Amino acid sequence: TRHLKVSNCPNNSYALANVAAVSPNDFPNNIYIIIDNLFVFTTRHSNDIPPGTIGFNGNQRTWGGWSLNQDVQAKAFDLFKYSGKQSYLGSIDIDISFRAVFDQDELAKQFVRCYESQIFSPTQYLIMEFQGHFFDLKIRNVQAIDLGDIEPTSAVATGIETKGILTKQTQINFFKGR
Ligand SMILES: *[C@H]1CC(=O)N(CC)C1=O
Ligand SMILES: *[C@H]1CC(=O)N(CC)C1=O
Repeated sequence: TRHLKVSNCPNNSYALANVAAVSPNDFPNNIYIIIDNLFVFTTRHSNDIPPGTIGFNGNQRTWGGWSLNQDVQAKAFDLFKYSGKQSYLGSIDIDISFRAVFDQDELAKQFVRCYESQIFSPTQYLIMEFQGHFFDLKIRNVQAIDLGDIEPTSAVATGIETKGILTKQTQINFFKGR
């Protein structure tokens, strides 16, 4: 369990990849970590981030309710341990809007391309680039499933407690924001 200070990470290599920028000596690269017992992100090493700090873009900070320099608690995250079999995303509904032509199929491809294997949960706020434009994505709801079942046993979830891994078979539903 690490204690890290939140810093802004606007560089597009990170800001568009929806990752938690960490120092190589705080966490290994590309693993799941959970912040403040609620927010799960995939890690990404950065040599330009002070050991003891963790970088997030504006949307991720808004989601966690973290202000700059705010101390935060981070721990390696084990999805199985957390939710057992109901660990994969069967579907995910996203509220999408232009950052401060609507193609559902293309937006979905880009989403899987950029975030496959990442964990998502309702309420999660992230930034995604699509054909030269930046968009704010808010995960509205999720449908967690056990890949072993021919159909979901659980209902569509709206709470941040339900977390699931994005796969190439996850149905992605976008909603032209407001
Ligand atoms: C966050 C992580 C990183 O290395 N950068 C570039 C300076 C960020 O924006
Ligand atoms: C966002 C979109 C994408 O494909 N990447 C890298 C694989 C991003 O960072």
